Amino acid sequence: TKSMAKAAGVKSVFAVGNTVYMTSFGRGNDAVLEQKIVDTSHEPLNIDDPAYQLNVVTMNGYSVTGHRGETVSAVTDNPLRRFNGRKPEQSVPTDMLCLKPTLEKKFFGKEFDDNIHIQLIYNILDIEKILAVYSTNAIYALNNMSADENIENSDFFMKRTTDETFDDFEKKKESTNSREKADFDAFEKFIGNYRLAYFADAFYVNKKAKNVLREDKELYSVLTLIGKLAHWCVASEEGRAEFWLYKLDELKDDFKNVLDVVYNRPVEEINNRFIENNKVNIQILGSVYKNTDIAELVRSYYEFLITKKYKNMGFSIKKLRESMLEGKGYADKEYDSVRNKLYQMTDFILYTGYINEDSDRADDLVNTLRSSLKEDDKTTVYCKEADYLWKKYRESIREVADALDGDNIKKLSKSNIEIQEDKLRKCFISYADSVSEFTKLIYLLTRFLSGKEINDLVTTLINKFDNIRSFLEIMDELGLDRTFTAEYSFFEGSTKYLAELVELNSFVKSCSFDINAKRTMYRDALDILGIESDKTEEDIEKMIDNILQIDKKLKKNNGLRNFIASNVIDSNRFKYLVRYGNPKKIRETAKCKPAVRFVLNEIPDAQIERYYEACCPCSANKRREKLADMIAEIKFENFSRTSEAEIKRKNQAIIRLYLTVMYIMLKNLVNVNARYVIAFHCVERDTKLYAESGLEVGNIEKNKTNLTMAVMGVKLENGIIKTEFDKSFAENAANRYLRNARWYKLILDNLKKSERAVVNEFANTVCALNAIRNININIKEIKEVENYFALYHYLIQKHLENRFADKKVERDTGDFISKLEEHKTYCKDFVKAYCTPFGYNLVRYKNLTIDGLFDKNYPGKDDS
RNA sequence: CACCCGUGCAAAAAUGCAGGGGUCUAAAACGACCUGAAUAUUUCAGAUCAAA
RNA sequence: ACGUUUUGAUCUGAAAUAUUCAGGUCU
Ligand SMILES: [Mg+2]
Repeated sequence: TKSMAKAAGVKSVFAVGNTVYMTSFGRGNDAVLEQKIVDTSHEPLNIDDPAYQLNVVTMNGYSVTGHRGETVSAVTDNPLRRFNGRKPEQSVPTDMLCLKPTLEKKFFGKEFDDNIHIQLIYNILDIEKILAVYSTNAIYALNNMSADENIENSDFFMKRTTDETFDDFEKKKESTNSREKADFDAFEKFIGNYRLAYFADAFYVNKKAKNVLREDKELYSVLTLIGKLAHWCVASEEGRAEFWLYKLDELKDDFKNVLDVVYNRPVEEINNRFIENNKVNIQILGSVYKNTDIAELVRSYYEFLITKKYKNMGFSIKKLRESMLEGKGYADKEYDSVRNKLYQMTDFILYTGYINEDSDRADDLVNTLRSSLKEDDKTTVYCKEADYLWKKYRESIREVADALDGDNIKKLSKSNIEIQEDKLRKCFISYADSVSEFTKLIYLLTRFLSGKEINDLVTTLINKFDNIRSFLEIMDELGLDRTFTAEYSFFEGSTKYLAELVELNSFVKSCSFDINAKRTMYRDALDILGIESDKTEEDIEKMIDNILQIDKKLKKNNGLRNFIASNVIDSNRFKYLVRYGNPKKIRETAKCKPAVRFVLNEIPDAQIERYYEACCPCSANKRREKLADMIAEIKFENFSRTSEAEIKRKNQAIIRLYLTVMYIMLKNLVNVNARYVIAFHCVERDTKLYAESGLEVGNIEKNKTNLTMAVMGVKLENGIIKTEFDKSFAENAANRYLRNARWYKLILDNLKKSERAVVNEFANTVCALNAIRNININIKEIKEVENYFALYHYLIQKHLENRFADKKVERDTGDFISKLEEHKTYCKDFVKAYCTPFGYNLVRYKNLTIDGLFDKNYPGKDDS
């Protein structure tokens, strides 16, 4: 649960050399430091405004007392006495991988004698553990635009590298090699693909406006640049290529020129056509003010609208105007085509209220709101304040409202601008020249993934570049060494990368479809749904032609031909699934009932009661299985009369829930796969780390378990392990995880029964995503799925035994395929056998092999 | 309902007590004023669509 | 042949709720 230290105000307890600093929470997540402690003699910094006083300063515990919030007193622990409790009891603590000195020399110049540096090293390593989950399912989406309906095992995107340009990859067209030629033919297949129009914000250039493809010069410049990033988050790539993203200024002329255009077209759409796109709105606001100048009006309207600097004021204007407009004249039925613009002009006029005129009323209001004894005062603090405020603005928003009828907005929208402002151009969100190549690269990463996880990419990169900056204002405040090595100096600019990415968070939206892609989006509807036609592929797009017949002039009374052109093309959930899953594969993925019936457990109770009532004319256990076997056998007509029409209505009303079960299932089986992408990156990362720590590891591309042996001193000698157990190995392991005997023991037990060859397949199964990229074959017999750890591993234990269906395997592994198939669930002992390569890191090894310990949200029970 | 660490206690190898951990995993950070983003419902208005 | 009235769907706009990620404040 809670930790009473950080509830008492102690941020972190740094230890340098002999003394022990101790920090606290600044404004936000920057660190002010409270007091150093040389032993039992504390010198307090930060004299005025203390965050906590210290009571009993022992040799081991630092009992503090804090007065932020309700005043709690907690005891912290001496970092110098860590690992030295029962033995001279004063030393700096190394990290539990016992790789702290190598990590310090590798990023900075030399070793150190603190732990302020190594808490910063584990936040520079950490932006691979949160960028391999958002760069894998952005390359899973691109691998499902092949639509191969087969065993898919290609390697197109991880083959890509920015070591070559386009013009020499162009020379692989007429190439002579039997594998280089196929890759350009794999590229010819991909630029001639029509499903690139799904990602039109990064593949289409605006040139009314008729946007078309990029050149082959630049489509290669996105697929390579998004392909190198996925290959960098899965593997080692010794040399400068390991330091790839940390020097993105080393890219060629092409890749900056594609980052400088994929970033400009949303930032020039929002600046170069701002007054044009708000011309109907600025002219209202000029008419209601008439005393300010319109050049600074569109400045303070721009800070209100999109930049959103000064919009946070501690009181919700979106609730404030509604207590103002409760029961007033603007709740009519006529204003409903106006409330898009009426409610944001009304909101803006209050925003200029609480800046220019009565800004002193706002601080009165915020201080009022922090004294809520109940909630009922809040609905009469605003309504009391709106009772004042409508007396001020009722003439003004009437002048707005009568100027917003059905035809004034037509005649206002046809005027010439002639506003010619340069006070506005100061506060523009800046273009692609004064923003870095990192921000432009993780911009282009957010052009391939959904809106729930743009907001988790470019806010966990707000946080990590702010928890790197805050350490660089402690060890720079304490005079410690800070200069990174010159081949790694990316993070001096983490003060401005925090400033670029906050600017990036202000305007990123989802990757917009284009208009002229209905015809290929409609084709990828009927094979999600299984409405296949017996005619050939070159003779069914004319069906797609004559139903759409362009944007939409669909025929009248055409039945299900134009049902699935009106609703399920323009629906939200379909736009998520066809950018994500394989189109012509995920109907027969949905045919397994117990995988589906699992997935709508964590689909909410208010969600299923919308669809149970849409299909049945009552308990949520048996309500869910009533329509889990309706999503599975969905049925549509091929390409009495009451029953055969009402079964269509119960198949057309489940079509949104079907289309979101196959999204949540087909996503969460690669958020689980990205746990093993992290692990197989953090094994090839620790190979070049432990090999420089004087630990003779050896090769790892032949055998992935070589690190977790060479950490624990065990070796093969004739093809298997004949170095069995005693006590003296556990004291000589090169890791603080493998010190204790039983955790050394059972990893040694599991390592002796895991062959080399099945791990090398499990290597390029989680990295090229082949466990789920052809999921429909691998899921065909489930007896029961209880959690996504089980559903992932049965999908990965079949893919082994699908390939080890002819090859010779030894008896220890060959038990597990029999244990896989005498049941139909996954084999809980086989799942720990090939998960060993990342078994040197014990807490990664336990949390990635037993469900219950796997998931943050779903805690369970250990194995023992 | 994890792993490591420290102190306290019984014991010889581990468990109890309360802790701490950004240097433990994907995972350091109370609470209540908001903001940005999207989830999912409900109500209203609207425009298409299917069927009766 | 041609218009209905309903029902059930999508979507867009507004409001209400709950969840999640992040930072803006404050004690
Ligand atoms: Mg960490």
